Amino acid sequence: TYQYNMNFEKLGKCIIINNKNFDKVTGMGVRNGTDKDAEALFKCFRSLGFDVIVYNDCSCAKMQDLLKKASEEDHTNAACFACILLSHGEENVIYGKDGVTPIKDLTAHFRGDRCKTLLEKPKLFFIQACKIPVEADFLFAYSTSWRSPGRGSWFVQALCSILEEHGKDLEIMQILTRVNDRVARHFKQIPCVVSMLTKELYFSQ
Amino acid sequence: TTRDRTYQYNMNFEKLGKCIIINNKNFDKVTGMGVRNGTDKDAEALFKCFRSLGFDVIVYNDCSCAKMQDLLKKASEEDHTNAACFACILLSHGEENVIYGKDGVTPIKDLTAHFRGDRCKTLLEKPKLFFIQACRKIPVEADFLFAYSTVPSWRSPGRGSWFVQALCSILEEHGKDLEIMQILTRVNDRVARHFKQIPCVVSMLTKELYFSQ
Ligand SMILES: CC(=O)c1ccccc1Sc1ccccc1C(=O)O
Repeated sequence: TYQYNMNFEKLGKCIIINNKNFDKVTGMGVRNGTDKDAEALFKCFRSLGFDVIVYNDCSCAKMQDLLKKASEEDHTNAACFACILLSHGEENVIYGKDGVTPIKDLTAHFRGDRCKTLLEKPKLFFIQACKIPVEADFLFAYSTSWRSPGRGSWFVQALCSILEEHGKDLEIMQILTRVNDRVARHFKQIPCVVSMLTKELYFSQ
Repeated sequence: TTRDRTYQYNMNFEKLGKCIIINNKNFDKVTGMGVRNGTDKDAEALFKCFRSLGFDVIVYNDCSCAKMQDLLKKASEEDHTNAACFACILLSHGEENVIYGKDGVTPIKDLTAHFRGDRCKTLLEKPKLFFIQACRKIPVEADFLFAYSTVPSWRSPGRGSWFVQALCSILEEHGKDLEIMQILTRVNDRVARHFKQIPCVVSMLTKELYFSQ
């Protein structure tokens, strides 16, 4: 009644887009450490129960396509959908290998009006960057926005540690709030959660 | 499943805190903005909801941009040492990133910046709540929460706002026993299935926020 329904066959798909290397025309540096971030995210979100797939050094057209196809799959037997973006990024925009893609554009494939099979289900985007309305049920968690080369992103280690420890007994906003705290206190900038959720989200039934 | 309750915000203070309501109904003609019929009724419900919670509520009306900037700056300079939190509620016309005074637009970011950690030493580690109905070493930005009436928004000349009616209902039933994100989530659901619009919460809180004990 007050939780998103989790009585589904699978938890859902998790697309991790991992961008380490960038083109000539972009002029942005190798993000040393994401292979430690993405690998940790893979275990976290896998241990949660997501069908995780990692995609490396994506173009904008590829990210767009990758997400468009994802949105076009059938999610009837899924509880939710997760996308994780590791890249560079200016305000309101993310980076492929071959330029810039707006984050609005990636998410738009999943709005209530374009992906009937995810309607009334959580759509979760995690971004770290160096009768029903169409915007309901999205959540964004940004990190801002700094990456360590040997340990990873302050944000990723906290999110992963907390998820391994409390992924099954804490609501999504609790988990994220404790991530906000650990990033501010232990490692100076803070993450940001944007929530259009309409129920509590637990990763268990 | 369900939960009960050093992960919470400290509530052991004399006062819960200030709650500043800005009720902009009437705009200079040169702005081309129209009277916001219904907003008096919103500001009333809000004043009662927040007083009932424990807030020292103050209501300002038909404010200019300089007035809005000044009363916020001065509030940021008061001594909040004995308050658990702070709240501001903006009712006005709005556009992307901006809010309307009676005479113009002013960036929402400039209004909230007065309360950053480096500029308001006495609300440090304390939640700073901003509720915006705009019909279209510590990180300095920590412990802010923004609850906007819509994503980057209607109202009823006779019934009031959607958001406010919902927010205020949920605050009376559950304001003293639900966590702030639990409350705001339920408001989201009600503005969604009670009536073509969805509110939007931006949280940088570092703890859970309960308005009690
Ligand atoms: C970017 C953002 O989320 C934001 C939305 C509205 C108003 C100001 C902002 S910026 C911000 C965010 C958190 C804490 C303090 C501030 C500030 O510096 O006033």
